[PDB]
Amino acid sequence: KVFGRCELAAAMKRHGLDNYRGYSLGNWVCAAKFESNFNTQATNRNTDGSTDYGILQINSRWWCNDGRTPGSRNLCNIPCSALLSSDITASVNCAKKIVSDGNGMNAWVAWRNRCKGTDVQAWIRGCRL
Ligand SMILES: [Cl-]
Ligand SMILES: [Cl-]
Ligand code: NA
Ligand code: NA
Repeated sequence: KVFGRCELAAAMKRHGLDNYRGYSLGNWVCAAKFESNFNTQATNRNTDGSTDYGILQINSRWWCNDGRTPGSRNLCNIPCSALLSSDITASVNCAKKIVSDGNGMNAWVAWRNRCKGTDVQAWIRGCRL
């Protein structure tokens, strides 16, 4: 599913991401835009052989099991395919674990390079939330 901007913002609010660990909703919407273009099906392979999955591009080395990333961990205890669903619950629950692991949203490269230090509230402007 390709979400609209305000549709995704509302879904992320419903799932508890607004101000989760101090990150306002616009940060999460901005990260999703640049990680996946709001597409739950997005996948991208990395040089080390791991793969990123879903709307927030969660990496199989650490967070999910895709059956082809040797020695990796499954810290969210889920198959990576679960992160491609039109229902964002599994992606959100896993992201909550990631953002709590000490490095905050700096774990998402696109957030650090394209959202951090910008007016992220613009990503939710105009939306009924
Ligand atoms: Cl959803
Ligand atoms: Cl933080
Ligand atoms: Na915001
Ligand atoms: Na893994």
